[PDB]
Amino acid sequence: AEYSKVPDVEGQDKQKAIDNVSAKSLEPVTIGSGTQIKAQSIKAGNKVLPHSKVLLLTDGDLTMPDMSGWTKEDVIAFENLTNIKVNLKGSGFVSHQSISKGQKLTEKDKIDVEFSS
Amino acid sequence: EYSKVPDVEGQDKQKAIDNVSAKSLEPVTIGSGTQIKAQSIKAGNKVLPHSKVLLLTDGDLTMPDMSGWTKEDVIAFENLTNIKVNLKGSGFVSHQSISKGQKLTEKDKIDVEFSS
Repeated sequence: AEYSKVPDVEGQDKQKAIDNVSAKSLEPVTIGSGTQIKAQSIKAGNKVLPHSKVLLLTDGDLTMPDMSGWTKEDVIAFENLTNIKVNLKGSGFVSHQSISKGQKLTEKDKIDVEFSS
Repeated sequence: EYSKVPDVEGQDKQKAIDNVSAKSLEPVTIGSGTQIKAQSIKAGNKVLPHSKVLLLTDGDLTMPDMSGWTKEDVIAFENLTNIKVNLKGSGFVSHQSISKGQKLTEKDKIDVEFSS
């Protein structure tokens, strides 16, 4: 397998989903303070580059991840997964986010991220 | 109702266009060549019907018409061409700093702005 095939982890408890994504040589990133996975950012069965991120939305409250070092593709994945609009400033890797990691998000929220080399 | 992206890398440009359209997807070609060099989505992946598959041709890189594109489409263009795009706003593309058809080189930079 040159590409990693993304596993189906929707409906799994949070830690099981983390373990299952990591076992496919992918990087799981969880979003929210819940205990089960509600949605994943890449469709199960699709193939992606190894060690790329798979965003996992938990049930319960949506909370802000640490986007440090993310790519534009990672951030837009967050936008599409959560329906929270993000402004991307510049190019490169995320060097700043307007909402600190851990904060509960209300969908009335908006996010500004800055990229740098 | 997902569609499976076909493998059109290396195909004749028109054949690739026809093959992507036959999967209910929107092919968008980038460049003025006659053979496909790269596609923006991995062949075999399931995507929403009528979503765009960007197709880089050989020959010269040239600017597509991005009007109405989503941010995801524009980021796909940046990754496919290695031309940095600055994305201003959210929604659908309403302006691009380089007119459609113009030859591009990787020392070009593109500003794109969005609206609802």
